[PDB]
Amino acid sequence: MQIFVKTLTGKTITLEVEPSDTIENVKAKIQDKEGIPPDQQRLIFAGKQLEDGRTLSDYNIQKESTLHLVLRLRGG
Amino acid sequence: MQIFVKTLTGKTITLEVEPSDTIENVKAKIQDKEGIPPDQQRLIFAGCQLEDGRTLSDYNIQKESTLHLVLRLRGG
Repeated sequence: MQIFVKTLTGKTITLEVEPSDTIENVKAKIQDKEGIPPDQQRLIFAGKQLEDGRTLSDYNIQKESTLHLVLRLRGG
Repeated sequence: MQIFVKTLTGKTITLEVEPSDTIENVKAKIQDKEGIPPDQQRLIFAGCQLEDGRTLSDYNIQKESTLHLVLRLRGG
């Protein structure tokens, strides 16, 4: 299924995901496409930060859902 | 100075802050106004999560800047 991943800075990523994908697996897909290390990524749905070991299914993420991506950078 | 704090769910909070305020002190102001515990709050500027012990000055937060607020909820 297609989901959108949007930064708060004006970039939309489209991903093909499975409902059984963990949030960490989605971060790996974002690294594959955009080169951002999973350790720096924080994914958000419905205003809440998502936990790495839960699945898209666990969070009721449906086709065409939008996740937001923000970074946790150690340097800044 | 005035800043905006916006959720990703359609709520804008206006705060009066000082540039020497820590990010934790801003979370305390959000708790005072909205009743959200600081421990659940994550504040974001320019697509990056902000660190509790740094100041608005440290992050170049200017008058009329917008921070985003997301929650880290242990249960959901």
